[PDB]
Amino acid sequence: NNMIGEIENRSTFLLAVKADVETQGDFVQSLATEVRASSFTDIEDLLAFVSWLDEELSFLVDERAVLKHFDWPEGKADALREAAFEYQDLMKLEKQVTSFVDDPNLSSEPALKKMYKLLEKVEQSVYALLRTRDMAISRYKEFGIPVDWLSDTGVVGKIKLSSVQLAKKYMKRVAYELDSVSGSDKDPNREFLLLQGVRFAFRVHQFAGGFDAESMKAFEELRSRA
Repeated sequence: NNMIGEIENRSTFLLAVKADVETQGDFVQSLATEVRASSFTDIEDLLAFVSWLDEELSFLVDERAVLKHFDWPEGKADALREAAFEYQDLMKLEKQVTSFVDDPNLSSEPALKKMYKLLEKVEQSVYALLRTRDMAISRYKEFGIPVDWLSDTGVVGKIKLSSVQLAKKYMKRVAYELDSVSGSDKDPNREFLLLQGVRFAFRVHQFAGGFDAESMKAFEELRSRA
């Protein structure tokens, strides 16, 4: 008895697809024209375009089924969408890092774990980018899509910079916990905690490619607690 609902719905859907193909034809063609012609030099303008494109296609009952019947630049549309998504994703990431707060209500274990996961997420994102970037640039260049954001001096550079800020917060936490109570340097919990500090610092340093004065002062301050 659910099958009657199913069948009705399916029927209404197929109907709607014939409807969109027959009454929204030159609309679709208008879109395809706009997509083919499009080019950009700043990724923001592309974002605006993709936003517009999504809103427009959202008027088709189903992208796949309808566009199937038209001379539709599938490759370029997918690439536009992809670049929009990737850049937005990387930017959400840089923001999450720069504005990360280390909750004073958390004890050292969960707080440091949070920072560790954030670091792993950053590392994976950037590594994925670096391994797909050449290919992507080739493609995008062909399609008129900005690629400067993919360069070492684009978003990945920004993320690398923000990771150093993360290092600052991490060492701040380690120093703080190491001061909150007083014990001997030979307590395996305390030694371990100190080492977590140092290892995280070094991991970030190798990742980003250097520190600032402030980072450095924190690193020295830690390495002089041994």
